[PDB]
Amino acid sequence: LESLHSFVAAATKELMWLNEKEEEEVGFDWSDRNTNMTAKKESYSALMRELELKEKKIKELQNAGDRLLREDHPARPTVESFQAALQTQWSWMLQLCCCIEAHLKENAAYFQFFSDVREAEGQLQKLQEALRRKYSCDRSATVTRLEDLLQDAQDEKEQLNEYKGHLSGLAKRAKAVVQLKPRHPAHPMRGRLPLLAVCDYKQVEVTVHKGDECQLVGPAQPSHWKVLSSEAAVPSVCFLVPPPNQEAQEAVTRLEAQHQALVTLWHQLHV
Ligand SMILES: [Ca+2]
Repeated sequence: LESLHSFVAAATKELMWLNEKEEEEVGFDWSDRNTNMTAKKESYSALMRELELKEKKIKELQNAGDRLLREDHPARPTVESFQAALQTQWSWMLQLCCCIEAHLKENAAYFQFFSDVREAEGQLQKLQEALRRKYSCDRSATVTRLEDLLQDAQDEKEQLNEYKGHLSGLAKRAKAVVQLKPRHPAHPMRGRLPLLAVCDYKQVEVTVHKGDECQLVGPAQPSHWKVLSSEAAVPSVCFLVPPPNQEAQEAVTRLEAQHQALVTLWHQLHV
């Protein structure tokens, strides 16, 4: 009857919406290439608001279904089926949200870290340039000599020390930066990758729990990875590629070496 048809109709609309959002989030680019983290943050926030309202509608639908179940239909089976589909997709939606939380956090941190690395190397280049001017340019004119006398080398040395400390801070931060490059399908695998599960995934072949430590095996169908918990194909969004990021750590080491060279140069010029 009209009662049932309205239920099936309404449940189909909600299932359409959820399936739409799922396809958006699964096939989302959480890799090196995608930089617009602020836009993702805004979008995600908006999705959240949509879900807070949607919760009420879906709870209403579940109730409407339960009502229909009291009077045994020949349509009971497909009603129970739709009820289960709503519960399942609804929960999986929230789990996808857990993935978004984790990815926004770690990814924002990744971009921020590398930006800070660029900022630091910049200032080291400025320093090197200054020193090169001290030992290359003509210090003959009395103006230049007076400038040197007016210059506090001890203050320059304290600047250098402070910078050593900053660099140490960066080295520490690099030990916790995730891997974003190994997420793109255009990445060469020279071995298996460590994966950290950031949500609950649940199916016949495999069940993944939040925090489960897994191994990446290789690309499956778009947006999916064949991984090892039991081996199976899971949506790439369920996983962080945890530290260590060797690019990051080696970057900070490169900085420390360049800085040590500059300090040595400074001491050679001043003592
Ligand atoms: Ca001086």
